[PDB]
Amino acid sequence: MDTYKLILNGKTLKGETTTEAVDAATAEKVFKHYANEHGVHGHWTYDPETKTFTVTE
Repeated sequence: MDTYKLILNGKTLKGETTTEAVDAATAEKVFKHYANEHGVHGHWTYDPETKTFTVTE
């Protein structure tokens, strides 16, 4: 297991959350929904060194 982080770099929301997941693609799915729930929609990147996804508006 590991901890993954999502940074939301949104037009109105700057935010973070984390999730524990078995792999990156599992965290990704969790995060894609999370971002939509929070109305942040845009460009996705993933950085394996800090196990961090960023979604940028």
